[PDB]
This record gives sequence, structure tokens and C-alpha cells, in this order.
Amino acid sequence: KVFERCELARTLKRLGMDGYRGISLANWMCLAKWESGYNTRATNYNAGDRSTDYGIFQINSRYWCNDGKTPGAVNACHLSCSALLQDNIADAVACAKRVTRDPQGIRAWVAWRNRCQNRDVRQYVQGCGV
Repeated sequence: KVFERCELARTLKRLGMDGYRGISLANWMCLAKWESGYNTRATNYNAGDRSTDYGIFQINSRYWCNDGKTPGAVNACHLSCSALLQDNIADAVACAKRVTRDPQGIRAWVAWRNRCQNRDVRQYVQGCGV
């Protein structure tokens, strides 16, 4: 599923993402936007380390979900990576929350550092009723 902007903002809000561990909804929107273009079935294989990024938040298989084909990987969200390719984003949200409970917080995603950190992200939630 490819979410429309405001539809996603409200979906994330309902799922408890607004201000989760101090992270604003606009930051989450900026992350999903640059990671997958709001596409839940987005996937990116990393030939260098044999891992794959899954879903709307492009969560990686080396540490967060199990796909059975990533060498010496772990599954911190305790989910099949398939759960990160569903139209319904609840599991992806639970996993994204798990990622941020770690030391880096939202900085775990390099894309957020490149395109969201110290940027004006107000535009992502404007007019969405959140």
C-alpha cells in the first residue's frame, strides 16, 4: 500500500507515534517519506552485507526482523520481515518503536539524519488534522 500524506499522519497518530520517546509525528512522516515514499511493500537488498530493508520504514534484517537469509542476523522486534510488508502498519510501527528504544533513538535511520534532522519538517503534517 502507498499511503497518501495526511492518511498516514492520522494512521501513525492513532498508533501512538506522536511524541513517542520525544519524537514528533512530523519526524516520523519525514522518515517514512524519505525511506519508502510511504510505500509499505518497499524493499532494498544490500549486496554488501547480504541484508534487506523492509517496508514503510525500511527496517533492516540484520538486527530487527527475521527473513532467514541474512548471515548471523538477529530479530530484535521478534517478527518475520514479512510482517513489515503488510498494508496494515501496526507491526511496522511496533518495530519502529522498538528501534528507537535503543541509544540512538530516531538517529538509527541514516535517512532521517540526512533529510530530516535540523530541517523544517512542519510541512509533513500540515493540514492533516493531527
